[PDB]
Amino acid sequence: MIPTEEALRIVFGVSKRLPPVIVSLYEALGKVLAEDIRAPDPLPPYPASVKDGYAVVASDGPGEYPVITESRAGNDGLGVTVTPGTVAYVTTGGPIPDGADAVVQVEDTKVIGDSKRVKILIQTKKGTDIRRVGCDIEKDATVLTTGERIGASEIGLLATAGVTMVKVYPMPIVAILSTGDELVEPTAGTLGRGQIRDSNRAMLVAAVMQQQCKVVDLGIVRDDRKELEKVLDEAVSSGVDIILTSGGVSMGDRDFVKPLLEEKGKVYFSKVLMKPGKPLTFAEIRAKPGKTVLAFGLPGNPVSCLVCFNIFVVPTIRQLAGWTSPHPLRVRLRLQEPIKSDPIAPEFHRAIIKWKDNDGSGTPGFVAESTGHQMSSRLLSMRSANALLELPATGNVLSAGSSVSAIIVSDISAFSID
Amino acid sequence: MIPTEEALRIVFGVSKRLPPVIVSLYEALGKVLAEDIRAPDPLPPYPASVKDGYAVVASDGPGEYPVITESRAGNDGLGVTVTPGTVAYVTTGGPIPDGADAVVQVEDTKVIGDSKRVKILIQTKKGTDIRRVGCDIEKDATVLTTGERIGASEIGLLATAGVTMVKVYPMPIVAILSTGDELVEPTAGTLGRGQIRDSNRAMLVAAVMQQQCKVVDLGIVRDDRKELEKVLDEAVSSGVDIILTSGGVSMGDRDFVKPLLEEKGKVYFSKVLMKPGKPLTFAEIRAKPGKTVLAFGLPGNPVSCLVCFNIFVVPTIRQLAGWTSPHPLRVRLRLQEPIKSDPIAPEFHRAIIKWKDNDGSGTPGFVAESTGHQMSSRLLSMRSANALLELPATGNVLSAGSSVSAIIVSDISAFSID
Ligand SMILES: Nc1ncnc2c1ncn2[C@@H]1O[C@H](COP(=O)(O)O)[C@@H](O)[C@H]1O
Ligand SMILES: Nc1ncnc2c1ncn2[C@@H]1O[C@H](COP(=O)(O)O)[C@@H](O)[C@H]1O
Ligand SMILES: [Mg+2]
Ligand SMILES: [Mg+2]
Repeated sequence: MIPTEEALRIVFGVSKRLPPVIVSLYEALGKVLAEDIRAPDPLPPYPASVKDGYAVVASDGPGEYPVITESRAGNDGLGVTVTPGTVAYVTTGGPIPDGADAVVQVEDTKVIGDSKRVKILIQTKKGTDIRRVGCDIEKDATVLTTGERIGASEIGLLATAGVTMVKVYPMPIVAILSTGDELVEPTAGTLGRGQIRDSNRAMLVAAVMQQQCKVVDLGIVRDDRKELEKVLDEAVSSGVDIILTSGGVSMGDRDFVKPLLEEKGKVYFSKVLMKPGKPLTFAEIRAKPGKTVLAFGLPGNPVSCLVCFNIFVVPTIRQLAGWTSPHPLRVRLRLQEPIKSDPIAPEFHRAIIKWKDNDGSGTPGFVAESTGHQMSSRLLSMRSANALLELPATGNVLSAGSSVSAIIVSDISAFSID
Repeated sequence: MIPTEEALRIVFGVSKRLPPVIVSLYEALGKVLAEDIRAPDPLPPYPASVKDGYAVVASDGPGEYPVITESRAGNDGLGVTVTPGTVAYVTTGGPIPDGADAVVQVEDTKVIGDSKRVKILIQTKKGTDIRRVGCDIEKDATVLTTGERIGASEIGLLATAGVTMVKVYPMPIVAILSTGDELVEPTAGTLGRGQIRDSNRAMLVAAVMQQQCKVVDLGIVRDDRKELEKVLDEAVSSGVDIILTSGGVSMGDRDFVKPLLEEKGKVYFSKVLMKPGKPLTFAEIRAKPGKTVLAFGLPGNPVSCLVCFNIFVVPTIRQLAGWTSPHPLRVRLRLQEPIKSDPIAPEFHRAIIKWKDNDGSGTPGFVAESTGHQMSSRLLSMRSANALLELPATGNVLSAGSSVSAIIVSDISAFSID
């Protein structure tokens, strides 16, 4: 039995970033860049107006002037020189004609006569409301770097730089199976004696889908050593990067996941000091030429299964996908109610957290409510839980208002407000 | 010109939740439930062992007993009665045979002889390590309610309850187009005079994809009133729920988005007191029978375009998708450097935030670094920005260490740690 901190260090040290691939612009969204991106031309590539108005010679000052050209885009005003005593109409983003050195916004002008004459109402300064060439992005500047995750603004920067095929780290492909003679499919209606619906598989498929990985659903496997070996061998040779099993890892006489992973590869650990999730097994299998496949023998209890996924599998998926910061967000928060910690193992207590203007202490902060009974068979304890409170193994009652560390397990930008 | 708080109230009051649909179990992930879900049978539906060990009559106490059956799943031990002086082998999740009232874990037992006899080493108590029928979920209990967002544990609860077709609120379908005679596709190589690559469209497509909505990409539209009217009429009749345009909303003589939205429907506002994002237009159009279509005339400047999407379009998508809490997460944080606020409009200053063990004041908390120059044409100011600092319109220099409100715009569970 090892502490969670050691089990995580072992998984981190074994897990390796996947080889990079080339994907299309929209396939790059959510992925980590595997190359730097440099601007092939400046932004703007021409001196551009910041305003709708008139391009002027700043030293002319207020007065009435003829409008000698109009510039909105492309070749508008090409070959025209704005000289002292003239002006040109411009729209925001329009190229500034040669000779003009400032822009006066349309609100500081007045059209005169029934042609093309305008009264400039202010004294402007050279460079006003003009974006010089390369103002926003210089030619050859690095706009994105290796190791940077691609979000909507990074997609915008790739499109600005004319990059439509991108080198990125791919997401791992994950195989998932359930084990047990007591399981039936979730489509089952009336249950026979000693049967339950398989809930872990669909839960894990959804959890892997939220991590943006492809899923290989290998179904229900019975408590038969030869049958489980065949499905594991088929998963290892299929090209997946991670295999997730659940169940078949306790102390029963038909629990074959641990001995099969010891036979096929290297089991680094099979027991972790934590509440819930004690029988977690982690192994590295080499596929026959070749490549490595990581295997997590997740506990069968629905709570322990999801908690082990959230703590151990999520950072592994991220490390394989090239994240330089794969750890989950940990924050400090105040308890809204008393919680008894466990005397033996540190507990990952499920909670519903929210940011409050007053966290109970007079300053704003996160607060947590327990999801109720924490029994590992009670999947209702995971319902709505956006965090796991890290309770040390003291056995004491942590009073309401005391502070604890919490791992945030669901989209902090999708948090329901107080 | 109206404040952002009013513009948001107007959008909220006009935006209506979409009609619910029936989807498959994995299509339900990320969606909001439009019906309550009740358990059709208890969990466990039979008295189940918590441990691998032996089912006993608690009052027998320590001693040597014959093993009369073995129970792991289904019909194992059906018709067998564990009487005083006997025991049954059980695995975790196995049905407890009739007559047995407690389980002694295998670590508190010893197999005796070369058949089927075991020594119970402890005095157990009635009910120990047994999950009674309905312990985790009672028959007919409500396990999920209308208005609840479906995550991995909620998928697990639907599978537990045997629900594979779910009534949910769908995501809106969003049409997106860019406007401008100066734009070229992002595939363009060498740019001609007065041209830039269209960056807003791919940025917005990515931003809508991150919100899990279907995208209708309507391409680049030129600064021609008849051409833009045709594309808007085609978008309105196509069945989309939201139309996003960018550009063509400033003070130029070829900016037709505002007058076209006034002609086609009801424009509620066209100017907002904010930095950046002043020319934001919002309208409601009725499609010819029928249904309503929401239109956002987003500003052309790349920064203003994305900031307006993050503040106004994200909560609208969420409201249409049935979220009861569509507002973004707002937190309080300390500045890592001084920032000058604007004297006229409240600014949405882009920042990179992280949670620190010491936020500078001695207590843990969020801290923020500015992304640098905030000019609305500088898309590099959005790069890596996971928050918008809400700076009031005071014109003062907010010193390093002072506290501000911040809107979190990117997955708080994907935050890079300190
Ligand atoms: N799709 C786009 N991508 C990048 N920049 C744009 C886009 N549309 C408009 N702009 C720029 O945003 C500014 C305002 O545009 P507009 O409101 O059309 O005058 C101008 O500098 C445009 O060149
Ligand atoms: N796929 C599954 N869905 C729901 N419960 C499960 C699943 N697999 C195992 N269990 C339960 O988890 C507990 C531990 O399983 P095991 O480790 O196989 O003994 C038992 O109560 C099982 O019935
Ligand atoms: Mg089992
Ligand atoms: Mg334009």
